[PDB]
Amino acid sequence: HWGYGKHNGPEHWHKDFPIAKGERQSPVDIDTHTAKYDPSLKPLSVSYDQATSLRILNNGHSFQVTFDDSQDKAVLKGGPLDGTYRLLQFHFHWGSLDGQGSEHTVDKKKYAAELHLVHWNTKYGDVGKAVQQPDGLAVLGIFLKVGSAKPGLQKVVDVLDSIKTEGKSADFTNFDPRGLLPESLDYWTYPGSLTTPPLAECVTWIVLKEPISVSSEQVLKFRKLNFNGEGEPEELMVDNWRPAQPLKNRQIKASFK
Ligand SMILES: [N]S(=O)(=O)[C][C][C][C+2]123B4[B@@]15[B@]16B7[B@]89B1[C+]651B5[B@]8([B@@]512)B7493
Ligand SMILES: [Zn+2]
Repeated sequence: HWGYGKHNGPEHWHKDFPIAKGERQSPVDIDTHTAKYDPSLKPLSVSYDQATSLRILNNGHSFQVTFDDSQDKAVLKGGPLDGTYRLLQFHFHWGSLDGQGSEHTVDKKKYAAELHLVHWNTKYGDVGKAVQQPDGLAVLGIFLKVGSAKPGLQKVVDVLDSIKTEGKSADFTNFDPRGLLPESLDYWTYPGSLTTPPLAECVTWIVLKEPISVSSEQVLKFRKLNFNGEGEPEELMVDNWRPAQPLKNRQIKASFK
């Protein structure tokens, strides 16, 4: 089964998922000087006031916080998008040390981690149908740098000891994802893919320019998670990021000058 190690990591994924070598794979390097400002792009609309978090889960590749997506309670609209996208979950990618961990890069710079808020287009009715469509998903990507603590992340950090190993989950109600967002919604956007198997080419990427700051103590708690199940040899959940993929025939657009 796939992972992030030497014998099952990103360089192997194309054998089970041949679209890994496709025309619109993610992540990519964002070359800031080449991205074109597009004055036709709209401000992004993030409407998270009625969000309902359900559970926190260690899936053996990241941890995720899952939301109720049975109604339009936490939705993304506007920006580059047509129609309405429901929040399903958020998760992170991070490194073994602070100089790597992000999936997207900015002028080849790697951040310590990257937050992904995963949304699906309501016009396809469920996420399984949405992944089969070129405009099925919108993923909001936010970079994390290490410095001051992010207060709105601490509730997440404090329960990670209860989901150490693959399989494990816990109740995680009343969590407000607005506390994870930077000041500015200035963004880059391009057509791409899921960054994990099945690597489906179904995502409109929206990558915020402004990182959030988290503390060293917060990120160290991410690095105590395990890729393994309880009882199996202990392998730290670190370096769970796919490297930048070829841009090929795509344009990255900027919402800002
Ligand atoms: N890094 S990423 O591109 O946000 C992929 C996150 C993982 C996903 B599998 B879990 B499963 B498959 B689609 B579906 C859900 B939707 B993403 B969430 B992909
Ligand atoms: Zn992701």
